[PDB]
Amino acid sequence: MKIHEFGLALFGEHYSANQFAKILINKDGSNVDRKTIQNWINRDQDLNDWVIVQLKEELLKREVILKNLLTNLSQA
Amino acid sequence: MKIHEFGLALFGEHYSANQFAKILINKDGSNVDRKTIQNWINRDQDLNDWVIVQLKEELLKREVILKNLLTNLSQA
Repeated sequence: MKIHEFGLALFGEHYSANQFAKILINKDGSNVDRKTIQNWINRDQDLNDWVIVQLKEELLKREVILKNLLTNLSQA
Repeated sequence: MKIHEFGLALFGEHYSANQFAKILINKDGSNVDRKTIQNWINRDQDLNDWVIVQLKEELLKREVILKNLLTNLSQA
């Protein structure tokens, strides 16, 4: 898996490595570095399981928030 | 209506005005300028109807992208 499809869903077409840096956590609790994520983009790397799990939690959290908004704004 | 919930749904906790400048267009088809959106965020302005619709577009397209990626990641 690549980060690209995650970036479209969490941040849109123009997602940055910096945008992932504010939500990505290392196993020991440190922030994941913007330059590490840039390397993922630059080398089009497959992601490790820890990051996929971390990103998959964000997607399920965002789906809840997005669904509440869509409900509150239905039928303009 | 305020942009804050839209920023949460579209870009998360650390959303910026520039992320909006890249998806918002003026009626004539020109881009919306970062400093107008900075004013909306900074002073918590009420949103205009033309803006609300464009953001509603964004929410609805994202659900489709986001719900689909989740079906490709179901049951780890």
